[PDB]
Amino acid sequence: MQKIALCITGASGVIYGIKLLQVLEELDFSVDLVISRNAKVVLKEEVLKGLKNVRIHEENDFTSPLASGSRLVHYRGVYVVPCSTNTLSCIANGINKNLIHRVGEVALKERVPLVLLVREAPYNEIHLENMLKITRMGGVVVPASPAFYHKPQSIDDMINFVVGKLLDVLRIEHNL
Amino acid sequence: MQKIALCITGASGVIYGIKLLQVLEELDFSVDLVISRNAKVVLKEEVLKGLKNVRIHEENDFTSPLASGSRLVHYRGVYVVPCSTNTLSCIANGINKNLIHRVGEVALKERVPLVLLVREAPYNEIHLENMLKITRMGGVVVPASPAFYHKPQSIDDMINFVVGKLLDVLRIEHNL
Repeated sequence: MQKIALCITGASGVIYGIKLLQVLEELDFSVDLVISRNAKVVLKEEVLKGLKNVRIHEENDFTSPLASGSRLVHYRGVYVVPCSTNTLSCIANGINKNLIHRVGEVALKERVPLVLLVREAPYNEIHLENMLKITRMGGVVVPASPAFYHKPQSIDDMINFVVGKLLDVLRIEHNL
Repeated sequence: MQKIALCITGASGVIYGIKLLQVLEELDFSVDLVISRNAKVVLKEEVLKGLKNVRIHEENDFTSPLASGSRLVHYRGVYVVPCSTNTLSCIANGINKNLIHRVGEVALKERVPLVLLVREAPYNEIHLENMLKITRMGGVVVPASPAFYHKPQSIDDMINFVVGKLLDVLRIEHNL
């Protein structure tokens, strides 16, 4: 089973990251998870898990294997779901305030697939240019914009849509 | 009561445009509506209205008052909800295949507020640059990315969120 890196930042829509995490486990992926403090509060205002093969890394722990290119090059990809506008900026500018930012920088320099789920509205020029820079650098930017193709009925149907889009980015087969 | 221009293009999420239309009427706005053929099919695969003060214009009718700057300068703003990637491109490049594109060009040259609701995923560089050009030109780009701040329960709660964001762009008071 391959390795996947998943970072969850403090932005509205932390649920997308939870759902993505659950699916990766179900599909038998060894997940290395990074959860920001900002993300912890959000999932509440918006822990005990029976999930398998998940290794958690402290958002402040730069000794983490994920912070080493030599280690990261063996992963199938890196997800930052959801990716706050702040994290988007930090990665686009190479400013590293936490492990998550570092992992983005490592993915970029090691050319490891990097996927971001942005959830903001409206967009200002900075948001657009940061996403453009990520994109031009090989990264993939996915806005949390569910569609109505499949005639969704619940919020759950829209979450799965976005999660399915994220998995398709890395060609991971699924049934959502 | 002021005038509002609303264009609905063929893109997944035509529902956002329907909801926005209903709210504008309820808030007592004289709405000039343009509906693409592409949009008609979509709302089905995804007419008889008891709505008041709505004047409909043919997507191909360039004689429409909306195609005249002298007329458009008196509107509070122009909505293109939802705005397909094609329409986004046409307006950003000044290519006019239909009335809707023309109205975007008129709004831009007459500096009439222009608001677009984009629904696409993932974004490629073209999508980003088109949105950036619209933005730099004074237009406002709103991605159809509902948030979970208000703890939504139904798809309806997410539609209202996005619709509320669109109204806030033009400072129109509402209770959604």
